[PDB]
Amino acid sequence: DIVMTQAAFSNPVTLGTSASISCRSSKSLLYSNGITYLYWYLQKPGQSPQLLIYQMSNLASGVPDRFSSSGSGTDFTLRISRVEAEDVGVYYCAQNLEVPWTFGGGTKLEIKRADAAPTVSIFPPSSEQLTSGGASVVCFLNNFYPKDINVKWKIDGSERQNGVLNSWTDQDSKDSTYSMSSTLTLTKDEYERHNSYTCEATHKTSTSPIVKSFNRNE
Ligand SMILES: CO[C@@H]1O[C@H](CO)[C@@H](O[C@@H]2O[C@H](CO)[C@H](O)[C@H](O)[C@H]2O)[C@H](O[C@@H]2O[C@@H](C)[C@@H](O)[C@@H](O)[C@@H]2O)[C@H]1NC(C)=O
Repeated sequence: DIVMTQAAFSNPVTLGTSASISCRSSKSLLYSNGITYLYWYLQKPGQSPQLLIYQMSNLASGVPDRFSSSGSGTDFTLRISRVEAEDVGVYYCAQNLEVPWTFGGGTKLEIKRADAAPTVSIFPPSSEQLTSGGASVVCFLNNFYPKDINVKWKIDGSERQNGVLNSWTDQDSKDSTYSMSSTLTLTKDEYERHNSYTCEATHKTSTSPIVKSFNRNE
């Protein structure tokens, strides 16, 4: 079978400038009839893949001329002109010169927007979770860029790393920001043995961490 190779990540692209997604095939995709059997699909965050370009030079319905594909029989690039925030997602190349259809690994397009610092919220366990015996503490960091960010938990002044897990959203379709939750998972019993709960978010927008704290007994 034919192998389609593409890089997982792109250089972050500025709104209004040009993005390029590369793809290469293990065999030429140019058939003796003059058609190159290359396709481009876009998978947007939370959605199924959808066709952008078919057989190199055809624009799928409702796709603007901003998208264009060119290349040889083996080396291809998708060009996206005047990229908009809603262009974010994973771009897949594909071939059906031969059976079976095969797909590249996908390349994520990232929007390079101006840095933005996170808005930080801390959430003590609710009475409902406590009734269940659980005491997850959540620190939410909302609408920041770029994606890389560090959260530190302090419990009564001592750093806590065990039981802490971080998870991000995808880049937002409109404001091109990320959000992430840091969750400290504790039992009610563990939770009720300390008073002060702090999360500290370190991001490149500042040298000072943004710090949120609460006291369990308030
Ligand atoms: C080995 O030949 C290729 O086989 C693939 C998979 O069967 C064909 O793709 C399917 O074609 C049928 C129609 O024959 C339907 O369109 C399916 O949805 C396709 O998955 C290749 O056929 C080419 O590509 C299709 C999208 C059509 O445009 C078709 O006319 C083309 O020939 C077929 N490719 C070649 C080089 O023969």
